[PDB]
Amino acid sequence: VRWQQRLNNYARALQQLSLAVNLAQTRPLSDLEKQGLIQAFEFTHELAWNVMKDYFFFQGNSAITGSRDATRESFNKGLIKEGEIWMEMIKSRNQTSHTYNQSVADEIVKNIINFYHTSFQAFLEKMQGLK
Amino acid sequence: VRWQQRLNNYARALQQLSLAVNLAQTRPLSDLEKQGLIQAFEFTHELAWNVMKDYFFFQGNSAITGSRDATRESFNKGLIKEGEIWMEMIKSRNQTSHTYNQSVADEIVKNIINFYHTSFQAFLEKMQGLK
Amino acid sequence: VRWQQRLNNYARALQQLSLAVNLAQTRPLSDLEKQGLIQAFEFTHELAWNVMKDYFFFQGNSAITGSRDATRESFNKGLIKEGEIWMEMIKSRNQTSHTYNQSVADEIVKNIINFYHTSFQAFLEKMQGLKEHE
Amino acid sequence: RWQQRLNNYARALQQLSLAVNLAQTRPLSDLEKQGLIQAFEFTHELAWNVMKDYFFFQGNSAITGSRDATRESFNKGLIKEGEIWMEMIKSRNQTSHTYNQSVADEIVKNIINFYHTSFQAFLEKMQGLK
Ligand SMILES: *P(=O)(O)OC[C@H]1O[C@@H](n2cnc3c(N)ncnc32)[C@H](O)[C@@H]1O
Ligand SMILES: *P(=O)(O)OC[C@H]1O[C@@H](n2cnc3c(N)ncnc32)[C@H](O)[C@@H]1O
Ligand SMILES: *P(=O)(O)OC[C@H]1O[C@@H](n2cnc3c(N)ncnc32)[C@H](O)[C@@H]1O
Ligand SMILES: *P(=O)(O)OC[C@H]1O[C@@H](n2cnc3c(N)ncnc32)[C@H](O)[C@@H]1O
Ligand SMILES: [Mg+2]
Ligand SMILES: [Mg+2]
Repeated sequence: VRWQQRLNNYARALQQLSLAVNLAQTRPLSDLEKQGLIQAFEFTHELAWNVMKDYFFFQGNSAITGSRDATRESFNKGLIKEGEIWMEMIKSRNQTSHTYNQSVADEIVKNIINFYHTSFQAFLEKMQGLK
Repeated sequence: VRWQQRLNNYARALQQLSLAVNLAQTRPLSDLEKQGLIQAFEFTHELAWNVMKDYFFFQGNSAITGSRDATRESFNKGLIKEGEIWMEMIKSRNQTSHTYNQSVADEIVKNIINFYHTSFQAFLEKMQGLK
Repeated sequence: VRWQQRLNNYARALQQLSLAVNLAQTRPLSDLEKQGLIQAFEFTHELAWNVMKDYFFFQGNSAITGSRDATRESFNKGLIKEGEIWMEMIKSRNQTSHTYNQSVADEIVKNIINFYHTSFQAFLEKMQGLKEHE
Repeated sequence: RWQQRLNNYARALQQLSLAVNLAQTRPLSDLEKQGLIQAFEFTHELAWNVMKDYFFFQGNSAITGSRDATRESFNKGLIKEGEIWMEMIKSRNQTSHTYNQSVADEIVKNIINFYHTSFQAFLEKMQGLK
């Protein structure tokens, strides 16, 4: 029940992230649109690890508390394949207060486009199949 | 001095937020640009309350635990005038994981444009006068 | 065999749970003893579904992500008979943080004594048999 | 609201306190030792959720789980004994193994000798904060 509602909101959020990633593949993003892509990454990643946590609670695991726990357990049980990429997302979340520096904003944007988006899509497909 | 270094970065972040606020006064923002305005609010507010915390720490106050404490102390010591607006900023910060919903995003955007931008400008002028 | 080694630990855990259940059939438990019965249910259920997961992995099924997956597969394959009871166990596990409320503690304790203990014992017998025959 | 979470924390801690007091007066049975561990687990779960709720009230919505909450509470002075609060998380992670008498005895020892006092200090600190 609760995990499937979270999954639906995750899909909605990721759809907005995907639109921004597809726009970035068409033309360069403005500095303001880059900040918007980073915000879409923040709300998509937040939903994603909460889908993990909710799913494991549905499975009867109430030991997961945070995003690192949820990510580790997802890798251990095969919900994700790229454990290191998902751990890197947590590091990127911890940098978003520094994106008023163009170099930080560019580096997060590159990781979102080059790695995080496809990982989000794979996780969505995996959880939809479990649902 | 740390709080003055923090203030210089606050000024750079506020300059970026102001570009986006001034753009929003002249035409509708796209959905992605709205999220970027929210991200610029996030990094500008995070710098602003850390200026407050650093400044009061430099004056010998070590009891500030977070942005609400910093805001309360700034109101009591005259660093801000619009106490309720700065408290509303904290409520906005705590909603940013929900900005994939249009109702939420448009509410934060409206507050940034109508109230927070000028409150940030007033704080910049106050702190520069202390520097 | 890994699932058989897990089974031995499950049997040891269940022996401790049974001591407490049989004490609870004899006199009322104190509030603290009720918390202990809940903790023994938690370590016994944890072993039980890991026996399930281990067994199904040995059989060729590696798609089990946690106790609900394990319980569904055990019910489908006949390792357990009372599917609703084992699913209620998962709801009780997920109530663990709330047992400082006396009504929650009393509810889980009632379920452990009236339903879960029997199911744990039947599963032990079933898996012991699978060491020797199908 | 963090203050309602704090009220529940105080209620849970009162139960743990009565169990620790009991253990100071006589040996606990094996079943009572498992109960003491369970009461530690629901008290610790409330404690780090107080920490998370409090920092959310302060405007920090980045804290996710118990390690984050404990680290931020230490950094901001809500707790002083960071090592003990980090040991509590280690003990929580051992919960499935307390049917081994040596595991249970070790957690019980830490609850009585260290965790109870730290829980009390944290209650006092948070009460002072509102
Ligand atoms: P925030 O505290 O995230 O950033 C402050 C640090 O970034 C350095 N920095 C980067 N880019 C600049 C420019 N253009 N001007 C001044 N400082 C900059 C600061 O030196 C801090 O280390
Ligand atoms: P996130 O977990 O913040 O959102 C989940 C809940 O948001 C509500 N919701 C769904 N669809 C919308 C739209 N279009 N606008 C505003 N809010 C929405 C539902 O209650 C979700 O469960
Ligand atoms: P304590 O466990 O009372 O913490 C208060 C919050 O937990 C929720 N709550 C109490 N009891 C339960 C059960 N049995 N299941 C799920 N959630 C529970 C309250 O609603 C408070 O939010
Ligand atoms: P039971 O859960 O004891 O399973 C038997 C095996 O689990 C390992 N084990 C026992 N106790 C612990 C703790 N405290 N932490 C991690 N692993 C544990 C041993 O390998 C047992 O033989
Ligand atoms: Mg953001
Ligand atoms: Mg327990």
